[PDB]
Amino acid sequence: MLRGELNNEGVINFSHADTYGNDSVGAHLQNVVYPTDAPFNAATDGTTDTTVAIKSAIAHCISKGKKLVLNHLFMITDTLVISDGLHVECLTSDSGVKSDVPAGKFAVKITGANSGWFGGKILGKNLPESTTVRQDGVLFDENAEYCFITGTEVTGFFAKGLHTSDADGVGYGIYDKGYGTLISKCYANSKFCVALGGTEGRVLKNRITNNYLTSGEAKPWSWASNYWDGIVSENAHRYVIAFNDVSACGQSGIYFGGNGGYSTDNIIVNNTVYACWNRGIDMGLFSEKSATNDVLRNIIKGNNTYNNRENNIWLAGVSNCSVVGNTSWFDTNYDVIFAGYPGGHICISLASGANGEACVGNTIDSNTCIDPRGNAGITVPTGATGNVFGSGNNLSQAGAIYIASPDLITSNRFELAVTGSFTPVLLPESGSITLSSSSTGVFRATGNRIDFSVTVNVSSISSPSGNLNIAYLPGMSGKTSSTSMFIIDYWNDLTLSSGVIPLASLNLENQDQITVYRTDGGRVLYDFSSLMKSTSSFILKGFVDFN
Amino acid sequence: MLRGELNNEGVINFSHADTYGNDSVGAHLQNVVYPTDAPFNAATDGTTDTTVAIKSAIAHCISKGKKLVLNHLFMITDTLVISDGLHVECLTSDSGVKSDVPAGKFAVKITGANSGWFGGKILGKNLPESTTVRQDGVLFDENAEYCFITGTEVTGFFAKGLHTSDADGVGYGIYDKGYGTLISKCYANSKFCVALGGTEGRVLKNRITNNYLTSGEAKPWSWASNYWDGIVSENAHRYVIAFNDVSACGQSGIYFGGNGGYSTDNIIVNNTVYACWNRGIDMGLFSEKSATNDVLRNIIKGNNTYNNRENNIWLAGVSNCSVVGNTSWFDTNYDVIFAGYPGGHICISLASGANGEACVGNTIDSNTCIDPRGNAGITVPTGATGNVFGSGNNLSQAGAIYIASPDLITSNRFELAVTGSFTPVLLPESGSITLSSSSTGVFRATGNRIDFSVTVNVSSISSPSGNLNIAYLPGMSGKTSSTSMFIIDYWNDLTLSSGVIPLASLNLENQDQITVYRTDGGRVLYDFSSLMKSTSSFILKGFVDFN
Amino acid sequence: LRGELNNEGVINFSHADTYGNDSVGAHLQNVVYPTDAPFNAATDGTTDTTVAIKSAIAHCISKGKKLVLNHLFMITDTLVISDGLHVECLTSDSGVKSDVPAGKFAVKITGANSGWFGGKILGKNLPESTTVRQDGVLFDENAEYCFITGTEVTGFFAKGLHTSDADGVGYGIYDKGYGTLISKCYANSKFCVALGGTEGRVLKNRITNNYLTSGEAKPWSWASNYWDGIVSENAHRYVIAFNDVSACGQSGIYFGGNGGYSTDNIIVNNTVYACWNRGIDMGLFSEKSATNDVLRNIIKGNNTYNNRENNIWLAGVSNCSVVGNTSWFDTNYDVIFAGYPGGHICISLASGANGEACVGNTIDSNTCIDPRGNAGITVPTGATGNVFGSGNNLSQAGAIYIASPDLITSNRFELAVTGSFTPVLLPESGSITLSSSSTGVFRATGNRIDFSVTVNVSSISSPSGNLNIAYLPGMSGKTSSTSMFIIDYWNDLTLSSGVIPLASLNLENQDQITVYRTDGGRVLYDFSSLMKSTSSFILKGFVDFN
Ligand SMILES: C[C@@H]1O[C@@H](O)[C@H](O)[C@H](O)[C@H]1O[C@@H]1O[C@H](CO[C@H]2O[C@H](CO)[C@H](O)[C@H](O[C@@H]3O[C@@H](C)[C@H](O[C@@H]4O[C@H](CO[C@H]5O[C@H](CO)[C@H](O)[C@H](O)[C@H]5O)[C@@H](O)[C@H](O)[C@@H]4O)[C@@H](O)[C@H]3O)[C@H]2O)[C@@H](O)[C@H](O)[C@@H]1O
Ligand SMILES: C[C@@H]1O[C@@H](O)[C@H](O)[C@H](O)[C@H]1O[C@@H]1O[C@H](CO[C@H]2O[C@H](CO)[C@H](O)[C@H](O[C@@H]3O[C@@H](C)[C@H](O[C@@H]4O[C@H](CO[C@H]5O[C@H](CO)[C@H](O)[C@H](O)[C@H]5O)[C@@H](O)[C@H](O)[C@@H]4O)[C@@H](O)[C@H]3O)[C@H]2O)[C@@H](O)[C@H](O)[C@@H]1O
Ligand SMILES: C[C@@H]1O[C@@H](O)[C@H](O)[C@H](O)[C@H]1O[C@@H]1O[C@H](CO[C@H]2O[C@H](CO)[C@H](O)[C@H](O[C@@H]3O[C@@H](C)[C@H](O[C@@H]4O[C@H](CO[C@H]5O[C@H](CO)[C@H](O)[C@H](O)[C@H]5O)[C@@H](O)[C@H](O)[C@@H]4O)[C@@H](O)[C@H]3O)[C@H]2O)[C@@H](O)[C@H](O)[C@@H]1O
Repeated sequence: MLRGELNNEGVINFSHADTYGNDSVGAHLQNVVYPTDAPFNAATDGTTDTTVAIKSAIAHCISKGKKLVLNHLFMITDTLVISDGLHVECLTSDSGVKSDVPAGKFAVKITGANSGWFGGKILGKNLPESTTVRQDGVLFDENAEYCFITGTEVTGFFAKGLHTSDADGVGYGIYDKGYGTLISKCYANSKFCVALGGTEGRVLKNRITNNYLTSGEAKPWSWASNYWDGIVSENAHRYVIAFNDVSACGQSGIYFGGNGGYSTDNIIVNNTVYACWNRGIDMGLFSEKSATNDVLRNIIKGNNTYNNRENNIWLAGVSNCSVVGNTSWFDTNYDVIFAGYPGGHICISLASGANGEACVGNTIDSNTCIDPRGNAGITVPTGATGNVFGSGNNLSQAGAIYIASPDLITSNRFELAVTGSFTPVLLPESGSITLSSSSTGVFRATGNRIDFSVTVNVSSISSPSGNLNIAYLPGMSGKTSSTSMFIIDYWNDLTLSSGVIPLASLNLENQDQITVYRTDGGRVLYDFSSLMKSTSSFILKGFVDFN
Repeated sequence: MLRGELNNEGVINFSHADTYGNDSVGAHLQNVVYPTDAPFNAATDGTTDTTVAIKSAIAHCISKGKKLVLNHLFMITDTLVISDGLHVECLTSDSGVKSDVPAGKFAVKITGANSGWFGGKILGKNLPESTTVRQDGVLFDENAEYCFITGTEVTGFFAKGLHTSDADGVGYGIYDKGYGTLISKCYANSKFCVALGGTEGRVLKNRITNNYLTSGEAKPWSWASNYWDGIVSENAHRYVIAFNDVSACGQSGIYFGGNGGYSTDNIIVNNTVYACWNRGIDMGLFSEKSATNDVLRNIIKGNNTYNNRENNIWLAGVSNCSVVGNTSWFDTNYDVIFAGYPGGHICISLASGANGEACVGNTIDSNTCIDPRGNAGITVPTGATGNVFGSGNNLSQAGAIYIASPDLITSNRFELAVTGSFTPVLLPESGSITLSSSSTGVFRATGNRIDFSVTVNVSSISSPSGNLNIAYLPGMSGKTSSTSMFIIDYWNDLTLSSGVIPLASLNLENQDQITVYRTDGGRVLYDFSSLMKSTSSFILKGFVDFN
Repeated sequence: LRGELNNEGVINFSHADTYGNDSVGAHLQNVVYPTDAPFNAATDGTTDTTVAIKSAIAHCISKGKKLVLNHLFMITDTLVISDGLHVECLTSDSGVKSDVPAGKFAVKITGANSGWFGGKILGKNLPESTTVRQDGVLFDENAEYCFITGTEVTGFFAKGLHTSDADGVGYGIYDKGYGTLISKCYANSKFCVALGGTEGRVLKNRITNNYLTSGEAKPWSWASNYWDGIVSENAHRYVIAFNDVSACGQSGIYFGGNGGYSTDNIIVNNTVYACWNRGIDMGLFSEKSATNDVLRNIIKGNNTYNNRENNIWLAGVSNCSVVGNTSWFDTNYDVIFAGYPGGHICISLASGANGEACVGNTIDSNTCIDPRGNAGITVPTGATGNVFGSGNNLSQAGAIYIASPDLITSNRFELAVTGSFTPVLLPESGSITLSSSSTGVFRATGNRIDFSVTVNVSSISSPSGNLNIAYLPGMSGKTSSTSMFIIDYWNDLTLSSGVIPLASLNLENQDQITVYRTDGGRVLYDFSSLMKSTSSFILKGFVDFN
């Protein structure tokens, strides 16, 4: 009669296990599955284990192609596997899971095509002081394709002391090994907040920090800490990391290596990155370079990076990477939050890799560096080649660009100018000339042109005769030149007839020398060394355009 | 039996106030709450005040941890407060609230952690001509944390005439004083469409206009207008504002101050900003600079800005800001939409602040400026220091960069070149030498190099003798150089022995003077003044690398 | 009780019946499934459900309700989403499968704030078929701030070109609307996405038609079922950002230019690769007009690589910027394009197809990588007003290539260009002939050209009077603010003691340098008659040009 009909329509004894006809209420209801509904019957107290109920709800929802909505904060003790394009929706910002999952496994694993998680919380025990507790939050595994997590708070996954393998528990908040994984509008806060090891991910609009600063964990930092990087990337390819707020991390805010990883073609744009205990944006080789360990072709653009202890933007042994349009700065809050533990405090730094590998083919342009201590807003190490340092960089409010060696001026391109000095010597064809130490050389590199001023003051001679070159022009050794232009505009105490004047021209066999010579009517003569006394001076000016 | 059971299960007399067992149909339905359900029983006629019913629903959803969904457009007359992580979901794009909330309060105030509003509409009275009505739309308050409003039409909040305090009703569409607020995929149209006073907000992919151009409000614009900025920002920190379509505003498209405001570290990228009655993108100090009033370290990058009346991109008294890779332009639609009311029509302008504050340490590179009237693509005022104008800037389809005074070329760095002229004079060690007005000087500054050419045509003399200097080199007063090179490639009517040639070298004491001298065999002599007749001429050429 | 359970939607539940607000029935009427009464859509995925789904659509619009598609539903005519309706797919497997015929779309979206979340919109997917022609999702001219998000749109093809849109075109998603949002989608069809509206936003999509793995026979031709990832004509104020665009049968992202007036678009932070034409492609194929041009587009921060016929390509465009992009190749190029070589240039400027010049474009701060050592950037004859910035890094590719030395003064190369010329001498009377050993070198940096000239006479014919060296590349018809030349070497000239050669730019003919000499406290312009058949000198200096 009526009671029988109501049961037939899931109006009473409503279970998701039952078949109802499509015009029934029971059927309409079976489109949305709560784990509290029958036959899953999840607890709602948040203390009793719900792992079994939720796994069944998952598996049902996959089987019948229905939607899963988690309507409480549910305690679990084993990994939940979100697969087969199943979407876990959280009813509110307080729903999700709380994880007593054991070390060695994740709270949640997302895999398959187009699976993911909306909203809520995925919470670990949050005991960073504990010497036993080791957990991991969310994994997108190697099979994840266009999977996602959006709007979710993933916190409290720590693991004190470094793992030896993944089986130990690592302390990942979110670890992505998938293809095309979207992580957006999430809050992630764990030993390693977000770890990237996949391809074509998008990490957009997230808040990322493990708040080392306020943690209470004794300084100094060391490998035993429960507070590492905001983002840590190894074998990460073609990620975009945009619009994130990354601060106060135990190590670096956004890191790519370079340490058993081959990380290439990532784009890091329009992020704020600050107050980190290591580097802000950190691209670096710590393992030695190989076909399977490198950092290449990454674009760092339009970010605002400041007060990061050991440099805001740090490139070590990386190649073909671009740092364009970023504002990198410090203020006296640096001295407060890092009191006792002073860092390098550099806006933008290039350095060799751990095993000596050069920065090659990197492009640094249009950045605004502010360093009120006057540290060099950009630093360049010995060994670096093929890098371009554009003139659109503004270091007026920092120290000028610092280069570790003068040979860098011809082995890279400094459009942002570089100035230095050198001690000139003279090379007569025979005999010797010795120069007073009043004698100076100055040089400025601007792109592929170098300007030179050389003041030569002889202190003594010994039987100098024949041709004469000045030496040695910084950068120019083993280099050639398309054009060059030199004059002598002052001299004293030379043995010259009247209407004989000196002439100067780059030595085309050794283009780090300038040959000095003299007129003689309708020709010139290369006898200048015999016209020199122990009291002679001259001053030479000009420039070279090198190749 | 059956009646008593269906009542126990929520199948009849369904209410969210009842307790039901978890396998009941009632428990299932209670996961989602419509204010039309018992015990809220909101009116659906769109005309009856529902404030009380909706607030009950909201307090219930907070108490019990359930989803709220507005299923109609709902009249209200007091502020709805969305707190405690509650999300308001609008069932369709027609759902939401219509506000008759009175002056001094908002329609919707959002606060706490992870609270927000999806979809639908939030409509003011939309009476911009009214001299009485005053309303405010959505507020995120000082305790809002990672709250959001996404996908929502917020319109019609107006207030004719300026407010004296917030109590008066201001005419904000959306006003964010929160931390980490998201505003995305909204349409905001109100007197101040969007106001920013918080930290780490994300204003993404919105449509922003109060449609001044078609409003019918009588011109000229004045302080009494009901149409002000699209985005108005005071005390805004670490915002990213990206992908917005911003236009036709009564004042500026996107503005930061500087007028009761300490606005720093914001990123404005990839927006389109056009047809505004003040400026496109506007950063300036209207009130005096202080530790609590300033605009610092903002990034303006990749934007398309056009046909804004009083300039596309405007920087006034601001420091350490950048303007990189923007396309800024005008066409003949300027004079249609602004007929009768010409404004600056500059693509990128720097200015002093209102109280004369200098633009310091700004970076302008890689921008394309198109001005078919030939107005300077970029304008630099007197007082600006530490700024860098890159050579990546393309002003070929506009006027060339205009500087207010020549001394700017050595207090800033113009890689984008600046060319001018000056009248040379001769300073003899003794007597006087007077130049014809045919004598010319020209300088071109490129980065920290200035090239010069001077033509010296003497008109008279008065007992000249001793050394000679040409003066004064533009920009070079009180400056020093690391290298330079000058020659004299033409002379006429001078008192020179056979083989004696003129030499020229920068005065190292006063480095805006070029010392002119000549050869005497194996030394040189500084007696050029006396070698000079009243008909003497020479031409000097060279460059100075200044520090 | 049964009468009340009927009156409260607890029994015979239908969206047609009216219930009061406290009823269960009312609560359920907020969310509409087409499988619910009175629509009763089939669930087998093979029965046609058009009538059922359209009825549901009109209903949800009529009553202001939410429509959720809870299965994959076969259709045979266009579903029209209007009046602010959001279609919401219950899961990633729900949606529609289209056997709609040629000349119409599976789903059409229109009016204000209408859209589609999630699921699939799936075509016949028969790209080998010489009959089947379909189109996927249209936003028409009346779409206003509509959207599709979260959706897989695939399998819409049409072998052979259409004559009109009524033939069926092979579009995946086609946007003709204002302020359209296409995001988090997967689009894979003949033309994966097509753009012809205004102020659209195309964000974080995956876009490809997988030509490389298609098995369609090469070479490519107009008969192919694999064209562009993004095709734009009459496209204004789009942002295209965060997309993975790859392996397309024509270009990854294309604006024209071919019956299209496309302006003020921003293309940023996309990855673009392995396409069979160009990566990012902006050009005029039809002739330039007031309704056919491509203007003021921004290309910025992209990573483009191994695109067969050039990574970034501008042809006859104006006011466009290419800034901070990373453009590169590697040896995989030779693998995926074996038997079909292309240009293999990272960034190239060309004329439009009817000879139109690239005007007023901006190239700066790009990193180009080419192991073949092809020119990172190529500039054609005719280009005017372009600025190539010194922030570009080509150290790992070949240096910038210009087709003609004229370019150095009609554009601004801050990225320096070096070249050479044969000098001649131009004596006031007679003739001096130079050895072929004579050389002329130039480098242009900005609006400065630096020159080295070695002049080596081989024979004379009674020369006299003034002397000019000519012709300085680029300087024909130009003027200069400043110049500086010296002569630092000479042999075998007829010069008295204390007479040296001077040189200065010829101010009447500013591609010439006047050579002359000292004579006490004046100079004399008599140098031609001081030369012999074995005379030599070398001239150096620079011109700043206006
Ligand atoms: C700075 C001054 O400014 C003006 O006054 C003048 O220009 C003046 O000349 C000038 O001084 C010169 O500055 C040079 C040094 O520049 C500074 O910049 C460099 C980088 O270019 C350093 O940052 C330097 O700091 C010191 O050296 C570093 C190495 C120390 O940090 C340690 O780094 C370790 C390596 O780890 C990292 O690298 C790997 C890849 O290999 C991964 O990416 C990692 O993620 C990354 O962290 C790290 O393991 C250790 O724990 C340390 O953090 C740093 O402590 C400090 O000692 C900085 O001062 C100088 O060369 C010249 O001599 C002048 O002094
Ligand atoms: C431009 C031409 O190009 C070629 O032909 C040649 O190079 C030629 O030399 C050249 O001319 C010269 O260029 C200068 C012209 O300057 C133009 O650029 C400046 C800025 O650099 C101005 O835009 C100028 O316009 C005038 O001056 C401004 C100030 C007037 O606007 C008023 O501004 C008030 C303040 O408000 C704003 O500022 C505050 C902060 O202080 C906040 O940010 C606000 O939000 C912001 O709106 C405002 O209250 C008033 O209502 C006005 O809007 C403007 O009306 C106009 O008077 C423009 O011409 C010149 O220096 C030189 O003499 C040659 O003319
Ligand atoms: C490359 C070397 O590098 C260093 O070693 C040295 O510097 C050395 O000098 C150097 O050589 C020089 O390279 C010059 C440039 O050559 C290459 O770059 C150009 C562009 O700058 C070309 O890509 C060139 O390839 C040829 O010419 C093009 C036109 C051919 O492609 C065809 O394009 C047709 C039109 O379609 C396109 O344009 C329209 C707009 O009109 C739309 O945008 C379309 O979407 C777009 O596809 C197309 O229909 C046809 O199917 C073709 O694809 C190409 O086939 C090829 O012939 C490339 O080699 C060089 O000029 C100089 O001679 C030196 O050799």
